[PDB]
Amino acid sequence: GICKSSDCIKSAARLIQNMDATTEPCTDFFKYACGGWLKRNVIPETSSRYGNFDILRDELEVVLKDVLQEPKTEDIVAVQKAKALYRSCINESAIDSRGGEPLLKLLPDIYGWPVATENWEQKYGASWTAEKAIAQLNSKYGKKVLINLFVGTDDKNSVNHVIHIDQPRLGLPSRDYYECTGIYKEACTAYVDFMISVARLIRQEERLPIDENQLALEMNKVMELEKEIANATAKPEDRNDPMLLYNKMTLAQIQNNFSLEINGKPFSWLNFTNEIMSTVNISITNEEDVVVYAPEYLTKLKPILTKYSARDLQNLMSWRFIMDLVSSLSRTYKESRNAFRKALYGTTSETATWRRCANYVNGNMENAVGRLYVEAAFAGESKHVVEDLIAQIREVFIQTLDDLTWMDAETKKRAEEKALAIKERIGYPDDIVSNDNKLNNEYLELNYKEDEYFENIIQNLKFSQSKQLKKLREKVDKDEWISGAAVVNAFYSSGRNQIVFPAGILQPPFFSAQQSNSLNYGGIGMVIGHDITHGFDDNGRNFNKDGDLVDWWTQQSASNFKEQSQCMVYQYGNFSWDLAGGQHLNGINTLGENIADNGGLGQAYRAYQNYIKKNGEEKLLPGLDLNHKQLFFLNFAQVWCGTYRPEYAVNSIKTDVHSPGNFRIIGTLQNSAEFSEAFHCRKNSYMNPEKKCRVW
Ligand SMILES: *[C@@H]1O[C@H](CO)[C@@H](O)[C@H](O)[C@H]1NC(C)=O
Ligand SMILES: *[C@@H]1O[C@H](CO)[C@@H](O)[C@H](O)[C@H]1NC(C)=O
Ligand SMILES: *[C@@H]1O[C@H](CO)[C@@H](O)[C@H](O)[C@H]1NC(C)=O
Ligand SMILES: *[C@@H]1O[C@H](CO)[C@@H](O)[C@H](O)[C@H]1NC(C)=O
Ligand SMILES: [Zn+2]
Repeated sequence: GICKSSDCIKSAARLIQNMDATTEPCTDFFKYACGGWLKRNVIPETSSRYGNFDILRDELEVVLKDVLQEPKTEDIVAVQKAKALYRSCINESAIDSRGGEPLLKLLPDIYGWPVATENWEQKYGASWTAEKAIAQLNSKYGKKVLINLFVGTDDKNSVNHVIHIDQPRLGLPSRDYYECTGIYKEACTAYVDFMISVARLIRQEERLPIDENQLALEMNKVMELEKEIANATAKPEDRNDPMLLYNKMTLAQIQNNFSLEINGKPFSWLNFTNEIMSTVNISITNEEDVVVYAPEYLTKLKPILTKYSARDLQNLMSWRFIMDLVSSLSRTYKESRNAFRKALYGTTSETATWRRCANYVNGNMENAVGRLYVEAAFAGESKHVVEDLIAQIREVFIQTLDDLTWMDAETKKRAEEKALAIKERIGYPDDIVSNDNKLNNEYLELNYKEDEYFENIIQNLKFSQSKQLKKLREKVDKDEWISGAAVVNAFYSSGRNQIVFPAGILQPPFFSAQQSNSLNYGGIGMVIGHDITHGFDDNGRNFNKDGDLVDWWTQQSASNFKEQSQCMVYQYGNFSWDLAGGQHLNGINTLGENIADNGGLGQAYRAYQNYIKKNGEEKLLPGLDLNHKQLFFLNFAQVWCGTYRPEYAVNSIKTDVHSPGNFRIIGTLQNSAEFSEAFHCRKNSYMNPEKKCRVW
């Protein structure tokens, strides 16, 4: 009774290639499950990390290349535009011939880049106001600097949009980098050298004198300014409670409580907001309600901005925008970027042009590219079977509530209601394939010229920002997907109470109608459980069945949750990551993903046990002396096999919201008695500790 099919042999081969039977399962299951993987697969020169997910993403890019690179006679206007955008992106002849000219033509429209301008004060200094300069980058280009103003869903009224004020993103990956001492020194030095190189190239291209000493002074001052801004931002552990982050008030209250003097001019919040919303023909009064996510940042900004001139501020602001544009310019400009990416990520090589270009088109025309991808790569039978697996795991979560004693009967009822109201999205929205008209209308305003890639990306920035700002007075679309189809990932939205499984993740090793159901439950089954469990993690539990930020917990059940979850903060906090020079994981930053992993694997195992109880044991795999209980856990581990560069691991441990793959496997399996039963693990072996954490 061993499976004899081609598919079982190829499944068995894959499992055997990746594992290492010269390790004990109960000593380190990562090594046992992924030892073979780690010996075989090296981290590509273009990758900062590598694993099952990255390999599937590289393979997805090849499908996108193959469906984008050839015209077809029967292509609708949406597909033609996507293919025209791709062709403009890969034509490096046309891009190299234009040098930096497209950036030079644009710079006046953002009030210039002083370091790269002769007589900046005379040209722009007079007419310059923080309000107009920040609004312009925001409204026209989608770039948020100093003050992050955006139109988003109201946390407390999930059917409406509201204007948010938040701290902005930094030029370096996180605030920690702006210490610029020790492991960060390389990054900060490369960041300034990147600024100077682009400044030198713009000056050389406009035939201005290059004073090397002057470039250094100015760009070292941009870094000094951004050091203060970063130091003013709230830490991720102070932004992880959505109730304390929500602070609704009026533009009037804002004008009083968060006063700023910028360039010696009192900042007008009303002038700032109207500068942005006036681009979509919407007026704003002092009565306008606004969510402030970063009160303490705005307060710390006041003393900082007193010490800096318009010239100092625009040198930072314009640079933050130029950073995002370099990859759309000539070979020469991309050289300066590659050096900084090496210093930061440890990558020695630039990603293949056609890979970067496929990903750009997918990111900007997700429905058009999704349509092409699913026709090319996606079965159709997959949608039905996965919809069934989601049904089973959703019911397993609901049934599991009865076993959860630390929750009272009323909190159990509220949880079941949320679980029943979770909106599932599988593969792709049918309308991208079946409704040509709706898809065309989505991209109607977009008109791409094939010899103008830079004009094409600038048009894309205006299009996206326009669409987002003009939602302020509209209601949230309930039919909208939080992911395109050509994506190797899965998501939960607390605001929509929605789980998405794009076509990209519904392939081996996660899922196949052909592969064993033990592998399906251990792969996509655990991924389904994970994303359902996100609705009930330290963040998601604060939102109710309609995505409204409202406490549906008793004080006792809430205390109990914190108690249970605290176990997992300490468990993962005690993990020492050797690729990060033995630094400990941040148990608080990773808690959400850690709750989801532990919860998700348990839900998936129970669903598989129920599947067995009904449909009975299935045929073993040839060449593997393993039962199907063991294959479930083995596929789980192999789904998360991967490795990281020591360069982008000693840094990323402090900010990462996911645990590394090895601790995702070790952490969850340590907390599973079912794992230790399937591999008969001796009590107090590394993988079978006596203390086991659990929430869901
Ligand atoms: C690329 O651009 C060049 C220069 O503008 C143009 O002559 C050529 O037709 C384009 N080639 C392709 C393959 O699109
Ligand atoms: C950082 O901000 C705090 C107050 O928010 C201040 O005490 C400190 O001087 C700031 N600057 C640096 C370099 O830490
Ligand atoms: C904001 O103030 C500037 C002058 O500083 C003015 O030219 C502009 O029209 C104002 N914009 C709005 C939207 O009030
Ligand atoms: C490690 O676990 C111990 C015992 O549970 C706990 O006291 C400690 O806080 C944990 N360490 C970290 C860094 O989280
Ligand atoms: Zn997750």
